Amino acid sequence: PKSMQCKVILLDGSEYTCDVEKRSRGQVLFDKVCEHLNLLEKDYFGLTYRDAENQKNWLDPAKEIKKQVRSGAWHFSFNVKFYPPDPAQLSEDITRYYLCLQLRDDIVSGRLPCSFVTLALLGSYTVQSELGDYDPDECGSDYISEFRFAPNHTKELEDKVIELHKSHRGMTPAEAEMHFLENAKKLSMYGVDLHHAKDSEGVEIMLGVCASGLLIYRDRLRINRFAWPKVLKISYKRNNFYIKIRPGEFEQFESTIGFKLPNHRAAKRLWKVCVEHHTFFRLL
Ligand SMILES: CC(=O)Nc1ccccc1O
Repeated sequence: PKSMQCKVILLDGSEYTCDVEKRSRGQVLFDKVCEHLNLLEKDYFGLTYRDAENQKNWLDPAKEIKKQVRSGAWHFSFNVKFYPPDPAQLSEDITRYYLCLQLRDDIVSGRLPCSFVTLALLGSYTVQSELGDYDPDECGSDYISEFRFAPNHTKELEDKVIELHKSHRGMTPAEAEMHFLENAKKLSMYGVDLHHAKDSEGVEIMLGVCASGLLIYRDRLRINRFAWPKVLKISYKRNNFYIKIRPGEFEQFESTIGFKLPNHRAAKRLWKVCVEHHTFFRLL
């Protein structure tokens, strides 16, 4: 029974290596990673791989790994797939811990924009969780943390993390992680998966996929939001992605909004992430 080596980048940046039979479905590898992580609330998470075009794809747990990675290396990342709108309702602290690690990467990467004060507050909770109570011994007037807090670090930000860290004395790691999440969950791009697209007129837009629904980021002055309930049907054809928006009370017919994606694979990927979010956040 021939087995393939799998390498998984974990949310703390470490590498997990295991073997699965070469015809294994994605669920097999995911179960091994989740067991390694002592993770029970697995429904929020998944594995990503980089395709032949170098795009992030979700590993479908129901299909063969080899029919997804195809010509590519069996190299994966462990990631949050469905960001819970209310992390306080997760049953386990260890779930909230992995969600914090993902969000720290979302922030450092610039995928999750954040004001100066929120960067410092989030950073202060991470430090409290990771190091415990503020200690002046490790912190002189010139201190710079090993922790990555932001896409661009400044001495002012490092100072503000320390000032807020001082206020968290006696906070336990679970407590600091919960505070981190109560702040992060409110950010306007929390849990938003962004896709480049063009509207029916050829104007460059971004489509965002999240728990609440679909966002079309057009102008800055113009952001259209379609709650999942308002979305009747999702479809793709060639390079195009279509949503069917319900009739408002007393209107005879649904409206169709069409988008042009860069290529057919980008359209299918957007379609699948929308279907999965629609299903997940219809049940939650
Ligand atoms: C942006 C926001 O706060 N909520 C939201 C997002 C997408 C669709 C409908 C919505 O209500």
